[PDB]
Formats: sequence, structure tokens, C-alpha cells
Amino acid sequence: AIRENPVYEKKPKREVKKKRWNRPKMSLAQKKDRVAQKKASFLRAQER
RNA sequence: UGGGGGGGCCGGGCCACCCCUCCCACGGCGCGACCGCUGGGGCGGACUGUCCAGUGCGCCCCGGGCGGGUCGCGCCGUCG
Repeated sequence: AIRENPVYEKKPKREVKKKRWNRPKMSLAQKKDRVAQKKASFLRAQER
């Protein structure tokens, strides 16, 4: 069978629904607000 | 006092006067359109924080602000 028909048949391209499965890279503003929030929470916990 | 010294002879254009009016260049002022950046709302969602709060992202809405580049227009100035 191989020697009588070697040509390849590509699988048809599927339409894409565009779902993201990973996690996007966090931004500078987000991480700076995160560190500010952590600092404030630590100060509040020290206050109590 | 024949010699010597002068005025000249007829048309055209231009700049000077006084006014109108083009196109172009340069500067200023103002108006308008096309572009960049920035504060609010809505929708969807992703995330963060040892109180329920907060932060980006994609779409739309934006009233807009700022600024310079292109084009159009009006006005002012040039022994242009």
C-alpha cells in the first residue's frame, strides 16, 4: 500500500473559536498596585 | 566779442501722484477639516489585596483638553 500510494493528504484547517487557555502577562500598573496593596495591608495588620 | 559759449527740435514705455484689482513668497492672527497623546460612562473578561476595596486589557460612547505635521478659508504687514 505504501509503495502504491505515498502521497500525503493534509488535514483540513479548522475554524478557530479563539479561547485563551494560558494566563496573560501581568502589567506594570497591576503589579505596582499589588505591592502597594500588600504594604497597606501589612501596615493595617500591624495597626491591629 | 567771423570766432567762442548754450538751449534745444518728434514720438514710445516705465516709475513717481490718486484709486481699483490679480497670482506668488514670507511673518502674524483667527476659523475649519484629517492625524497623536490624556479624564468620565457603558459592555465583556482577567487579576490583586492577611477590611469589601482596587488595577490593567478588547469594543463602543465620548463632552472634551493639549500639541505639532498636511490641506482649505478670512484678515493684517512687505520703500516684497
